Amino acid sequence: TLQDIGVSAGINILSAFVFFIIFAVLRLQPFNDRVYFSKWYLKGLRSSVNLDFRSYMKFLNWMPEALKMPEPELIDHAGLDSVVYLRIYWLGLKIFTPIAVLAWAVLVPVNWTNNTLEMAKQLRNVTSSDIDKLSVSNIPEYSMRFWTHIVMAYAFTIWTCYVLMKEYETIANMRLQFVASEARRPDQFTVLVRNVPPDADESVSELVEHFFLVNHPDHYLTHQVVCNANKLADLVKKKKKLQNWLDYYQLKYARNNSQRIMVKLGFLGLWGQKVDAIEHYIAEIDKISKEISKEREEVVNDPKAIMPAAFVSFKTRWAAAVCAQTQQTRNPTQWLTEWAPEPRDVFWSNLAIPYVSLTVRRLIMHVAFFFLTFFFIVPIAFVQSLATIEGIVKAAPFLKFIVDDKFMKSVIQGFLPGIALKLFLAFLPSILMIMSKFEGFTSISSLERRAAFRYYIFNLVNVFLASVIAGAAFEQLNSFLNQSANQIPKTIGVAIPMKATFFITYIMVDGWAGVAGEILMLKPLIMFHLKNAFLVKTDKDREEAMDPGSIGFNTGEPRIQLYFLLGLVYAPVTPMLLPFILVFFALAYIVYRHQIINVYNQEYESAAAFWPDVHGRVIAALVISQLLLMGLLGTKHAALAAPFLIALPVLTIGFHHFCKGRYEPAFIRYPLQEAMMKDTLETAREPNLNLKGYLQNAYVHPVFK
Amino acid sequence: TLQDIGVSAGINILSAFVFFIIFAVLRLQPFNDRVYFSKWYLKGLRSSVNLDFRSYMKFLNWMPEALKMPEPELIDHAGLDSVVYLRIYWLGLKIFTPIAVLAWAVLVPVNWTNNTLEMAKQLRNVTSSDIDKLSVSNIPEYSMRFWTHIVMAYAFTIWTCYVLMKEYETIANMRLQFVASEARRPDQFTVLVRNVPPDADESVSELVEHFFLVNHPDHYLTHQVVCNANKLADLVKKKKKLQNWLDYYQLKYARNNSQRIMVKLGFLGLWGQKVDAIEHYIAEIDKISKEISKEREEVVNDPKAIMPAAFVSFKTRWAAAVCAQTQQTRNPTQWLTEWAPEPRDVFWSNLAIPYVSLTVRRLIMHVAFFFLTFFFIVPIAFVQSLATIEGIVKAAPFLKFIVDDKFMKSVIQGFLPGIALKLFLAFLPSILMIMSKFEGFTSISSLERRAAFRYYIFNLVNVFLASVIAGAAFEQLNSFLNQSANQIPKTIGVAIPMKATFFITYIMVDGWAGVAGEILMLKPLIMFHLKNAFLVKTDKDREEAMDPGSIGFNTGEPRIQLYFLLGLVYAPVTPMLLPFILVFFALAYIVYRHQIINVYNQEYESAAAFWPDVHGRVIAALVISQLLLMGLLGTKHAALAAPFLIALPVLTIGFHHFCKGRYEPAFIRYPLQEAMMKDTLETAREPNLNLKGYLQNAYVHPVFK
Ligand SMILES: CCCCCCCC/C=C\CCCCCCCC(=O)OC[C@H](COP(=O)(O)OCC[N+](C)(C)C)OC(=O)CCCCCCC/C=C\CCCCCCCC
Ligand SMILES: CCCCCCCC/C=C\CCCCCCCC(=O)OC[C@H](COP(=O)(O)OCC[N+](C)(C)C)OC(=O)CCCCCCC/C=C\CCCCCCCC
Ligand SMILES: CCCCCCCC/C=C\CCCCCCCC(=O)OC[C@H](COP(=O)(O)OCC[N+](C)(C)C)OC(=O)CCCCCCC/C=C\CCCCCCCC
Ligand SMILES: CCCCCCCC/C=C\CCCCCCCC(=O)OC[C@H](COP(=O)(O)OCC[N+](C)(C)C)OC(=O)CCCCCCC/C=C\CCCCCCCC
Ligand SMILES: CCCCCCCC/C=C\CCCCCCCC(=O)OC[C@H](COP(=O)(O)OCC[N+](C)(C)C)OC(=O)CCCCCCC/C=C\CCCCCCCC
Ligand SMILES: CCCCCCCC/C=C\CCCCCCCC(=O)OC[C@H](COP(=O)(O)OCC[N+](C)(C)C)OC(=O)CCCCCCC/C=C\CCCCCCCC
Repeated sequence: TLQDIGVSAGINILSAFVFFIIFAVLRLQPFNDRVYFSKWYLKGLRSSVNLDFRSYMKFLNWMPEALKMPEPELIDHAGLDSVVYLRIYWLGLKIFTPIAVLAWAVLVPVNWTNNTLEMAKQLRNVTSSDIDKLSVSNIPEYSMRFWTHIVMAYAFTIWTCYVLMKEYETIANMRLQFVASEARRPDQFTVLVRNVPPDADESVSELVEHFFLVNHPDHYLTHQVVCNANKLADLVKKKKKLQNWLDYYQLKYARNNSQRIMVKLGFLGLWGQKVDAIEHYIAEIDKISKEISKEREEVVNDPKAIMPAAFVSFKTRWAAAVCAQTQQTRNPTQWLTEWAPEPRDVFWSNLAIPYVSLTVRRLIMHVAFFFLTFFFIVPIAFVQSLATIEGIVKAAPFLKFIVDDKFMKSVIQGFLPGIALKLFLAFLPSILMIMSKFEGFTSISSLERRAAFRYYIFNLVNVFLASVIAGAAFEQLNSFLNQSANQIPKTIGVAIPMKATFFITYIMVDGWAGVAGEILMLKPLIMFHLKNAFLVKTDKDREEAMDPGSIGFNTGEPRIQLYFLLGLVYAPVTPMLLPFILVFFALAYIVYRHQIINVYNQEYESAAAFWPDVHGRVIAALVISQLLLMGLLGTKHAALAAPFLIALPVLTIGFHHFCKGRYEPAFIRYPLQEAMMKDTLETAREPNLNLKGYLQNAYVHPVFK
Repeated sequence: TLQDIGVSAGINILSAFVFFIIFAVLRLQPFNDRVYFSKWYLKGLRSSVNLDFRSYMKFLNWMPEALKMPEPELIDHAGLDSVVYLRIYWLGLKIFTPIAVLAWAVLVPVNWTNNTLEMAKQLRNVTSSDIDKLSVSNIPEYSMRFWTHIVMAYAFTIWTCYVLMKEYETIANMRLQFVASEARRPDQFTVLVRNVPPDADESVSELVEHFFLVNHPDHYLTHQVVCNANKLADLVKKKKKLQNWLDYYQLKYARNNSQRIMVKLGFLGLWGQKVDAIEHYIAEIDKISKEISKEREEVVNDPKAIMPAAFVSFKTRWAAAVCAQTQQTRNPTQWLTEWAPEPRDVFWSNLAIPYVSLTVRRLIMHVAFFFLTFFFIVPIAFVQSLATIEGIVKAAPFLKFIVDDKFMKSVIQGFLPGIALKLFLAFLPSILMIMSKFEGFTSISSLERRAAFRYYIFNLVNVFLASVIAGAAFEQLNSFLNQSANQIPKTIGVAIPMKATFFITYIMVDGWAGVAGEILMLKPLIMFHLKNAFLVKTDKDREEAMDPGSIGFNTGEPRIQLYFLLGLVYAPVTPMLLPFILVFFALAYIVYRHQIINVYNQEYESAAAFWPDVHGRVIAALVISQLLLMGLLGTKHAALAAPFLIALPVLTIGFHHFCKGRYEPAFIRYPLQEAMMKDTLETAREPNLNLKGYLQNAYVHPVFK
């Protein structure tokens, strides 16, 4: 089967190169913009017949320079978020190249010697033609060779810890080098104040003014109070639609006047009567502007519509950090102050939630997520069993009998049990985001981090265990509740080696296909070129998210974390996974890198704040691998193996706490020394400027233009 | 046995009143100071033949006024720490009086009806003469009466939560009312700075000056750097001994000149020669003062003896809170700043520990404490087995054979297996304190909190489980590792009801004897009246801790927490515990209260900072009780009981998180609004004062007078 696994790997990787070579269709085809190639439009890098000269690019024109770019240049090119979200793949490569080489060179000799040693079969074809069981399953039960495996785990853990520390430090520095060296972010001068207490007869702005004038003098440039502006929101959306229509009309008329074609409201007939179709639109523009002026200034100064919150902006980064990192009032749930996110980041929907409501919602949704993940299968199984092809017979399917069906469509109709499951798994990121938004979090970044954690846990349970143990998740939970605390590692560890090869197959299929497509799939082409004729036109109306808002940290960090888990679990047990997984990282660190160059924007941007999240998951996967190896070595009766492999997770958790205490605070909480240096430098560079004008207009709302 | 339990309770409570009546020996005996009665000496309330007129106090002269005192008066009398440490007993009373009355009035009827209902035996002696099994053990297996028990648990939990919230709020307010209304605490203006980084050629004081002048301007009154002054410490101790000797000599000479008795160094003979014994002592006083002046000023300004730390004192409470609650430098483990404890509180021994050393020590001692608690019995069993009466035979015990022994001493020689155990349990608070100090914590209060947590966990495991399950703790851990996760509650809950009566006996003996003695025991009299003739004299030389430094929060909070555990576990199962335990609380809330009046000082004083610790333990004990009740009701096959009693702990933990998020921050981290009001009031009251002189002398060291 070793020959078979080599051949299957070759076929899959050759299909990978085939997708990479159909990637060489762009820049030869007419209009040469299949991948939207946002490079000049990503951050407006220049925004605002074709028979010869092929020149045979041979994909050499993109392959090396995705590596040939300075890294600060990449940071300014895309942002610290995306550079770190590629440094995650680079990290994974750093974990699994030395582990791979050392694991092979030490285990595989020691591992594959049980039959005999120092023989003449090395030159024979039996060297590389037998079963691919040069894994821990080859060693007899009580042989001392198992000791080697033990030490390898230690080494691997230590090595992983090394990079996980070094890596961590690196990203920390980068975030700091991001905050100190940047150009005029309003969020550095602003603090979100939440849950101010009601007063008898005093406007909320009056409360905030008095409170932050008494308690934060010498500072407190200004403050913006928040409000529920729903009418203004729909009106400005209508204004944006009208603006798009007017721009389209003007462009068409300049392209072709058509003797002043006046067509409007022709669908309704008598309504509109198609008077002028130009003066009409400017009429709605003027009208909309009128009620926005009339009501925009009215909603701000009225009660029963001003929820308790504000974005207080200060005169100094030092002062803003001071107000953000302290608590103000005797009640720790009143006058909450936190570092204001980027104005783009803010989640304006959840700034009016009392503390008791927060706690209630968090408990409700923790229970709900538990019930979701552990009773994953019951409702979808029920509905799929209800959705039967024989039970769907009705008057309409009379023309849709088996006579015309089942030809090329029978695959989907027979795979419908998989269709319902795939439907739910496709909605799952959305369910996790909804459950995150319900428990108010106020910042898109925190929403994404919470959804990433929920997805990580759900993905762990379902994918990992349902791959390793029997089918249903709730019965698996019941069984694990009815096994000893010393039996769970034993059963999962003993089940690992047979699923080794299935995990090899999953790595190739899922990971390799994902990265191979990720350069360009059906989906981006079929959305963009269809939206070409669907929404407005080819590419105008820059109020749109067809170009991806952000490469998913919500979705995608959990997947590569799962691959971390596979790599760490199978390093001491069956190292045959360990080369294949490497290739995935390799290709990933290419594709997404090049992808980060060309087609991804930033929906928000918060200084790689998510990294401690990732680091915690890597430590968790490492501990899981150590526990499963301890269980497996417990099953295959060895020397004292439970003590070593149970003391190792303790050391891993201790190192995790060291990292969580040392480098982690730099990702949430802004040092005073850095603020003081930046403020002194800013005063030296620009000795005069009106900060008030630049500040008290960035945290109003997106609706208030 | 119900008659037997009533009689035993009567005997124990009558012995309690007998100890309370021998408590009526003071104030009739000559010199009437058996209990040292520190009331006038506790905080110097006035510091600096006897045949008729007995007047028959009849312990009515202390019994009511221990309740008849305003509570702010008590706070100023002893401190917020001790008032809260009595409010813990008051809390316990508030938990267990309504639970007691409602549990009796609802359960005991419903509980004791299984044989039949609406009978004529109520007037018969069988009403209150049978076995005391009107407990949950009386109800048949599948009877729906168990539902009642379920709801009771809910009610009890809810009620407990109620007080635990209300209580919590109350103490929070008190701490705030303590900090805002107080007279000139230096700690309110000072922040402990730790782990400053080394510099090439710059004194540590220079580093701190520059750092806090650049980053904390408009503030930073001064700073005190710390040092290792060991020689100065022993020299000043010798100075204190010499001062005591001189004071004793002067007092004796004034009492009796004895023709100028000149006796000194008479033990050595030729040494000293007893020249004058007065000019000699003033000579050592002058000499000691000389080298203290010479070396005290030299050790401060030299390297290799100044560890990285300082106590930076500011110009405003607002500024001090700002510096305490923020982080300064890019490295979160460098330039650590925390609210300075009281100068008395500071643990000067652990202000020079890098972060990596802290983490290493914490892991080492977490592992060590685990091994201590779970292998509690092995070494002491080994040493006791080695210490045999027959194996101790030697040349010395020739005169100490059985001929003269075993008469009245055979009890101890046969109880030696208990003697070794009791010895270890007596040293256990000291071991916990040592293990707390090893992991540097910088503040006596934090040392006490950590030791209290360690004692709580150890006490839980050993006392509780070894009372409920079989003997050895390590074999108990092995068994619990080899039982299912669904079997631990089952086994402990089923073991609860038979140990109910043993817990009744433990409550009377241990708790009642402890509170009964706690008014006055053998130990305080035999230490004080012996120290009368041992150390110096009756009561002079006020450099001594014979009067207790502090009523033990280190030791004693864990014990009454264990009693909380007993009360919460046995409310739905066997309510017969529940009156008896009440009495203990009652007597406790008297004795310690009166005790807090008369004989306890404050070794340190930090604004009842330990309360969230206590609240967390109460929530933990509540959850443990709910789990054990779920296990018991699982054993006695009832209606669906696992769901209700497993959803209840989730709600308990959620409420605990709500409390931990709302009221808890007020106990560690000083609000800015309160600081601003206090500073404005202080400026208004005293518009002029030199803060520098009052500040830069309180955080130097105790050695630098
Ligand atoms: C060309 C020279 C002669 C070739 C003779 C071949 C005869 C084959 C037999 C029947 C053909 C008609 C089949 C009718 C319905 C098929 C039922 C069926 O079983 O279908 C699926 C199968 C298997 O594929 P799958 O299940 O994995 O699904 C695709 C999934 N995915 C997109 C991810 C790759 O495939 C198929 O049937 C076969 C797929 C054939 C079509 C491929 C795509 C064609 C696109 C353009 C054709 C020209 C259009 C011009 C439009 C101009 C407008 C202005
Ligand atoms: C080259 C010479 C040979 C020429 C052939 C001539 C004779 C045969 C001609 C036609 C017979 C077609 C045979 C079967 C058609 C298959 C329909 C079908 O495959 O449907 C299901 C698929 C969706 O399932 P999926 O697994 O592929 O993607 C799931 C997700 N992913 C993206 C991950 C893969 O959807 C789809 O293919 C969308 C298909 C419809 C698109 C619009 C068509 C234009 C409007 C009307 C024309 C006829 C309408 C028929 C209505 C039925 C459409 C379903
Ligand atoms: C005879 C009886 C006729 C009855 C007439 C009834 C009236 C007409 C009614 C309906 C007809 C149209 C059916 C529309 C089907 C499209 C929807 C669909 O299909 O729902 C399956 C998936 C949906 O998306 P999702 O579940 O993945 O994610 C969803 C969520 N999210 C994005 C967050 C991850 O979509 C897919 O699978 C789509 C991929 C389909 C691939 C198969 C292609 C068809 C095969 C050959 C055609 C060859 C053309 C040659 C072209 C040359 C040009 C390059
Ligand atoms: C290739 C397409 C061919 C279209 C031919 C249409 C010919 C005329 C017949 C019907 C016209 C209505 C067509 C409706 C299907 C559109 C195809 C489709 O791809 O749908 C896409 C939608 C959107 O996808 P999204 O959730 O990811 O974006 C929302 C969330 N965001 C923004 C974050 C991404 O997905 C959905 O709604 C659910 C998926 C679609 C399920 C369709 C069920 C149709 C069955 C019976 C007919 C029902 C009434 C039909 C008439 C209605 C209009 C009058
Ligand atoms: C009637 C009026 C319009 C009707 C409605 C049309 C609406 C549909 C529009 C778009 C949707 C689908 C486009 C997909 C067609 C491309 C096919 C392709 O991607 O092929 C790849 C596969 C490779 O084989 P496999 O191992 O995956 O086995 C088959 C899969 N399994 C293993 C599961 C059985 O081959 C195959 O599909 C098997 C087919 C035989 C080999 C290729 C046939 C020639 C293909 C295209 C002709 C040129 C098109 C020019 C126009 C382009 C402009 C759009
Ligand atoms: C000449 C011969 C005649 C032949 C006749 C047939 C020819 C074809 C006819 C028409 C083709 C029109 C082509 C355009 C189609 C566009 C498809 C589309 O636009 O796809 C995407 C949209 C999502 O919007 P967006 O992200 O682009 O907006 C952006 C969000 N912004 C505004 C905030 C930026 O998808 C959506 O429309 C949302 C729909 C989601 C569906 C979920 C399932 C709903 C559940 C039950 C429905 C049951 C049926 C009853 C329906 C009653 C109400 C109609």
